Amino acid sequence: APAAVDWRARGAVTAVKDQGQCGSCWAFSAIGNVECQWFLAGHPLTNLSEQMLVSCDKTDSGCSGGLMNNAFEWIVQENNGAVYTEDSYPYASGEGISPPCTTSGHTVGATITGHVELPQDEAQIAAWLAVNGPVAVAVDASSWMTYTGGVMTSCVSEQLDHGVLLVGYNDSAAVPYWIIKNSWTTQWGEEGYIRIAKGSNQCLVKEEASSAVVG
Ligand SMILES: *CC(=O)[C@H](C)NC(=O)[C@H](CCCNC(N)N)NC(=O)OCc1ccccc1
Repeated sequence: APAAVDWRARGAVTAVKDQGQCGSCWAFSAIGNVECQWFLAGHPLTNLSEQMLVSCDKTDSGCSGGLMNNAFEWIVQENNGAVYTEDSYPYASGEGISPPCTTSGHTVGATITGHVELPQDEAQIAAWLAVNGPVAVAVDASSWMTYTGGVMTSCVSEQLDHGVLLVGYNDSAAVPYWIIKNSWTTQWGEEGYIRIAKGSNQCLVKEEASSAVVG
């Protein structure tokens, strides 16, 4: 809070998951952010369900993509603020199809009351993150299929196409960076994670930053 913050070292982040063939990155970003926010509201870290959004959120488009802000407003406005546990509504997409929504046989693992959209400014996004926790962001991920590790320092920044989770930053590094949780298993990047240079809107990281609010 300045200097460096890694929310992984504060027990606030669940393991890296796998979206597979589904275009559900939006749901991973939105849920990942909720999981962290719920913990930080003084609740035990619980794995929550992306499948609930992919199959039940009809404000977005399942395996064809969607937006984290729409998912946040669907939870509040349509699902009474409920977020089911991953355990009671396990990921069933992956082959690239979303089975139909089942409205019962699930347990509420978390509830949100709304969401805030953060300024398009990295210094301000970092200020909020430092105190309030992980933020969901949209990024141009064009370069990311060849990311093997290290802090990227140069990234194609032409079109926002992927949703991810910002879990920290370190401005004490030789090149300050952001640390991002991705959803392409642990086999990609630094054990599922990516580090990009902070301060130059790499991969357009400041353009659509938002977060769920609990309580
Ligand atoms: C990461 C993915 O899995 C896929 C296939 N794409 C999406 O989820 C993108 C991510 C966000 C990209 N661009 C932004 N400006 N945020 N979503 C997408 O393009 O969603 C579109 C959409 C819009 C309105 C209603 C339904 C769907």
